[PDB]
Amino acid sequence: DAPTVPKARSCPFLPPDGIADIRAAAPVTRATFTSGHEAWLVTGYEEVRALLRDSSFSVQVPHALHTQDGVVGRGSLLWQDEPEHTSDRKLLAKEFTVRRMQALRPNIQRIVDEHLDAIEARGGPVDLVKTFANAVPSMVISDLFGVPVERRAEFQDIAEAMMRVDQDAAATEAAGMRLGGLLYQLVQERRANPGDDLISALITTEDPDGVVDDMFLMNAAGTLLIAAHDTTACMIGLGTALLLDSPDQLALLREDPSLVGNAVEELLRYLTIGQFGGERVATRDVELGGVRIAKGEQVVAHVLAADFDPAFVEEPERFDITRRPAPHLAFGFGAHQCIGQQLARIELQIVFETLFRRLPGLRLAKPVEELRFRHDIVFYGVHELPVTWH
Ligand code: HEM
Repeated sequence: DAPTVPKARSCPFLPPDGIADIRAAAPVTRATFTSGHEAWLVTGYEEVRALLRDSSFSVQVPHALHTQDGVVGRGSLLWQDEPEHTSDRKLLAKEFTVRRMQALRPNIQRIVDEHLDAIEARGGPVDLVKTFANAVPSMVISDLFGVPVERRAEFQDIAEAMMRVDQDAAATEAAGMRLGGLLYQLVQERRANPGDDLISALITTEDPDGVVDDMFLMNAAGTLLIAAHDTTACMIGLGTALLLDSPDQLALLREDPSLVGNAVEELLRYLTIGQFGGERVATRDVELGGVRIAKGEQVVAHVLAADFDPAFVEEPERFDITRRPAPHLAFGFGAHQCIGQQLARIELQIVFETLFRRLPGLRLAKPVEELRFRHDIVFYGVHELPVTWH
């Protein structure tokens, strides 16, 4: 009967003032979480950072936005006990490199431009979620996986159905089984004709050792696609809405287009999508913030609270794209820190730069209070985002 976690905010566009008092008084405390179980709630920036850094806490339940009901071992990272996590991550990171992510900029520009061509070809108003936020990220992954333009239609549909919710338990599993089939065939085809893509590169990676089999490759491909899709789509949808509901910051961006990178980092901090780190368990006794956490006890990082700690940034409640980017914890920290963060940053940069440039006078087609948020314990995004432009 530890107290329930205080609600941080009623809307992602507001400061999370509801968690401030706990963070200030007790940055490591006991709370009861939505499942009805108690765990250590960690909200201070310093302590969340120290928790994520410490391999004494192993992940039991991954970050909520990186998993689907829903899907489908070695190569998945998310659902991986140690020491396989470490070695499988090292294998994947050998080919899914920051270099490979940077190398996708022209692909990302192309994809973003293609989606905006379709949008302005039709006008006006459009739902930015269906036409853009949900569509772009899976097509970037399609390119990462070497999917021919053919070929994209099928990939988009299957990935889309995977995100769909609401779909019933069955419908949900059937979507997962179709994705599984697609990915299995994809792996066979890349074996049959290798290319310059990530899957081809893994098939051919240094593997002493022999862990990279078809199962490993399906697990990695599924994980990256699923992890990249709802996270990035949420950032695009909520980030666009937050900018549109912040005419002060939008004006600063329009006055100084070089702020796009700063704006992406501030949106990441401000929204801290998913709110919590994956639930961890102590594999040994550990002292965190002066508090003894016993082996076997659960620990939940309140990353949103950490990203609003006044010890971390000044006047944290302010949404201010002029800030020099600070090391927020929206991509985590330590061993499980987000492996796709450079890709996410690159995609959001191209997305926001192109959107606001190509659709001058972009604005909400309906007041903000009419937006409908996907919320299930935490916010997953907006259902639709009706927009117009000049
Ligand atoms: C778009 C915004 C994204 C955000 C805000 C985000 C956030 C995070 C966070 C906070 C973690 C750490 C979870 C924890 O320590 O409990 C994480 C891990 C992870 N992320 Fe992301 N992510 C994003 C995009 C992506 C993308 C694009 C990919 C893949 C291309 C991805 C793949 C992963 C994977 C596989 C992990 C687990 C890494 C491991 O367990 O070693 N994420 N992400």
